[PDB]
Amino acid sequence: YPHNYAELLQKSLLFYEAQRSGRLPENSRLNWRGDSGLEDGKDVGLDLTGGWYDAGDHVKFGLPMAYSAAILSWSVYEYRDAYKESGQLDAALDNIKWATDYFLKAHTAPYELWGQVGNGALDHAWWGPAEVMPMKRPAYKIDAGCPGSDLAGGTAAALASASIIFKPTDSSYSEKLLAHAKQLYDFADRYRGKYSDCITDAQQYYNSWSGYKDELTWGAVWLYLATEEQQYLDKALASVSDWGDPANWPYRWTLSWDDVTYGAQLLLARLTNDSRFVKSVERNLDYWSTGYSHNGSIERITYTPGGLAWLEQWGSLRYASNAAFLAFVYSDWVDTEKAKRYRDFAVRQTEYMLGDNPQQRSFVVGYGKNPPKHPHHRTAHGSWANQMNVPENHRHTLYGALVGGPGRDDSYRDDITDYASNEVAIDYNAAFTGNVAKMFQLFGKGHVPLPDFPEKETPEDEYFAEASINSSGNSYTEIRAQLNNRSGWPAKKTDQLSFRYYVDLTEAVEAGYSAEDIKVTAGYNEGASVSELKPHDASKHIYYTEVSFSGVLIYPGGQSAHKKEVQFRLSAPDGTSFWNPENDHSYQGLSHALLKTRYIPVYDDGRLVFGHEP
Ligand SMILES: OC[C@H]1O[C@@H](O)[C@H](O)[C@@H](O)[C@@H]1O
Ligand SMILES: [Ca+2]
Ligand SMILES: [Ca+2]
Ligand SMILES: [Cl-]
Ligand code: NA
Repeated sequence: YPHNYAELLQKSLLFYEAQRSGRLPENSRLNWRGDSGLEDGKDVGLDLTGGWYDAGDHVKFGLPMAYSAAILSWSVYEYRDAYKESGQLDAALDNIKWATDYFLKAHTAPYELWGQVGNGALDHAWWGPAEVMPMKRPAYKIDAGCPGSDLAGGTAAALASASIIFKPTDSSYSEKLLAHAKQLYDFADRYRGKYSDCITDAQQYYNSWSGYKDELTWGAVWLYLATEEQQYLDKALASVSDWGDPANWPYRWTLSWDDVTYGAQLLLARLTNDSRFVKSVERNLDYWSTGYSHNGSIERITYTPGGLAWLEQWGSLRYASNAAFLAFVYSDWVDTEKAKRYRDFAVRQTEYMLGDNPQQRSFVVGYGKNPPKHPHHRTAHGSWANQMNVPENHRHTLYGALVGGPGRDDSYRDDITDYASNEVAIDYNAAFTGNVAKMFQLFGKGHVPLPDFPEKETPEDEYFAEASINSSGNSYTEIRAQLNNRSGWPAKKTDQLSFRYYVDLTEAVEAGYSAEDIKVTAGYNEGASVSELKPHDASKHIYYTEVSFSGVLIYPGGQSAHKKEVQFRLSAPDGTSFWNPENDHSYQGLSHALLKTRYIPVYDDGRLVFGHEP
């Protein structure tokens, strides 16, 4: 595949735009996303709208969100020129500001931080698009009486890092980010604890496995980079004493949403050249690349036969991308032979996930050769039936998403239910986005992004009636209709849907009758009101009944949620024999099987959204 790293970086940022919760701006690039989570924080009297959905679900998990914004800001701090020359600096700042704007709302008071919106079990029990979520979305906080030094520390890092990269274009937003970063760090430092002991729902999804000692160091050093005030470098270095004996610092994992030791020690290594950090960084990167030499033996992470450094089953590419980012950043600083070995490791790992692998395919949705088609993502899939296999293919392309990837034997299945293969997540793309920036710096000369991308897709039929003839005689027609909301461009809740069924009364007028002699009556009914005949075109004796489901919520969120049924009969007086459905507009093409018809127009709040009037 002819790689284009400006296009790739463009698409990675587009993934974060697909993860946006809240009210979306009118110039949003993704026409299949709409307003969602508009009531986030309403149960606690707060505007907590905005921010990112974590993955293919709709929980706003604060700890990996803070991590993701921090790593995204980190890469703009290291490679601002790459972002600029690829045309992606504006997009990168705009996407990071979505996250940091939300952190500013969540940081309601200096020692109070809202850290989750959405309950994991309630959110994950339902499969559908963000815009029509039907369940309650409770908000959860840490504060001084129930703290979270990891969450507060990591969010402080996100704000402090963002404050640096925003200073050139928006100094007063930078200063606001910085001021909150200092407050959140003091919260994390003064009130010690794991956030998942206080937002207990988080234990089941983003448990604080590593504790908070790494985020305290991470938040402090980012504050030092953002202020150059010695007090924060001292605090960072002092916090490192809680890491224990430097000879026992862990090195077999990597930078992740839970463990930022690897990021903090790297940053401190560049600032101090202290052997504690230099050796710990190189232990980790040796283990990941050519092997860590214990003088005696060589210790190395598992590699797949295809060449992927493979940490564990879930998010294997995320982990290799995370390691490649540390390698890239360290190899831009260190002067030793390590710099070459680590740089080659990072390039090779990045080339693997971009297509150079035994599957011969890109693992980035919408990019490269044979990319993943079924990422585990509710809104991009666009189900109206609360079913992962309906529709059989995704309605929307989730451009830029790095999927979980292969197992330790390079095996991989592009299947919406294969979570280990096809999970997508904001933390998955965070370091990866920076690596793409680096790949553009290294190999992207003359690469330009895609103009006016993506093109808006023509929607499928989103609102429509399926209708059938119950029976029809010489004095009546009885219709069965199911009114559908299968919206996806974007999905939308509708509670003011209606339709009109049109008839021609010429044969009635010729027999000496009029619309006054036709009675329209509802039978089996799921909350609809059925009107008597109203004129559409009096000169041609065209009339319609208005069938209204006013106040009934219909939405693409389940087998029963997406449709409502009404059966209705149009009756001439009993014993008359003039009634003729064959010239009736909305009778055309109907059979006795329920079937979509374009001749029963559908309306939402009075606005025509489907079908044709006579
Ligand atoms: O299980 C790993 C262990 O390996 C030993 O060689 C180290 O001295 C320990 O610090 C470490 O915990
Ligand atoms: Ca931690
Ligand atoms: Ca007729
Ligand atoms: Cl349902
Ligand atoms: Na497909």
